Amino acid sequence: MLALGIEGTAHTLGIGIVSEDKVLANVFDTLTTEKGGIHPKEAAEHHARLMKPLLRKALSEAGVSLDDIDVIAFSQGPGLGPALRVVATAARALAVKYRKPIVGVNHCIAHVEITKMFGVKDPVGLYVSGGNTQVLALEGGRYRVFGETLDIGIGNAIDVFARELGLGFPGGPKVEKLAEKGEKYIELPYAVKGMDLSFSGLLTEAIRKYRSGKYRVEDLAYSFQETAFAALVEVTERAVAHTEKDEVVLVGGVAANNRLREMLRIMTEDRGIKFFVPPYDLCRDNGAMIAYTGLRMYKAGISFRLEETIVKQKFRTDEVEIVWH
Ligand SMILES: Nc1ncnc2c1ncn2[C@@H]1O[C@H](COP(=O)(O)OP(=O)(O)NP(=O)(O)O)[C@@H](O)[C@H]1O
Ligand SMILES: [Mg+2]
Repeated sequence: MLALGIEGTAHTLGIGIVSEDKVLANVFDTLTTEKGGIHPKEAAEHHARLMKPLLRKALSEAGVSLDDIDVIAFSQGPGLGPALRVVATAARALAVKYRKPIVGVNHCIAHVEITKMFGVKDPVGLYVSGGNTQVLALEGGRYRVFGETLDIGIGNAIDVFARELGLGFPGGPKVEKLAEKGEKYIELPYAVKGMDLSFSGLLTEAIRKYRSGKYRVEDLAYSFQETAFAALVEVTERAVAHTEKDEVVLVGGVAANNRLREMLRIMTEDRGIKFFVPPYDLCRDNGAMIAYTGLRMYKAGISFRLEETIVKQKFRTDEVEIVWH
């Protein structure tokens, strides 16, 4: 079977075409934000403009027509209202025109679910991006969020720090490079708050220390990563300990980070459990993960009525019953 998926919760418009076993197409266009920040209205304009060209490119690279597609899937939420609405409108339009069933997909769930195409069965997921940071795992028939950010996503925290230092968007790779050159740990506030993550205190302290001129920038970048990532690993490990699951996945745009990967490898190896990171075009915001999750939902008998396709800006991860597992 084939599914077409449209992702557009934030600045990236992604269209994917997948089967149960493989990705046939995975195409991208991201709104250029040279000075970072969140731009919901510009993202919406971008998605609407790029919808037709990207759909054409996805169909060409997959080598199929829209008549070959079994189900249309879209990122229903959570995310930016104007951007979500463009995506949902486009998906509904395709569904009506080609008389296809439609499914709304939770963006956070999709990030974890895509790993199951690669043989992952039942993982603790660490989902880390610009605006999102969640540790999630299947419990009681739903994805339970064990810990999440109370303020800003780790990606955004790094992006703000980068901007302060004169490193333009995206900040992540640039801060990662600086961190590799660090040779001294500088004490910074720990980012675990109860079960959850909190990065605002860490970020503001790092900026204050930067403005003091007392430290090497590379040492601050190194310390920022060591502190923030150690927190991520702790929350992930706690979830593993409780759930007794034997695999961890790292997903989201921040999954590109080699240091974070290394820290998770160490933790999983010490526990004697598996660790997996999908190819990066399936880690960052993409349409293929939407297509795959949507297909699994459809095969489980899920098919949305029109009023069920209304966007959910604050879509909670635990709302969806995972009946396809
Ligand atoms: N090597 C890296 N280390 C740390 N952060 C990174 C790295 N590469 C990318 N990032 C961050 O990942 C984020 C981009 O992720 P991407 O999924 O492309 O968009 P997004 O809007 O953050 N996704 P979402 O929040 O899930 O809608 C940015 O904050 C980047 O700085
Ligand atoms: Mg992402």
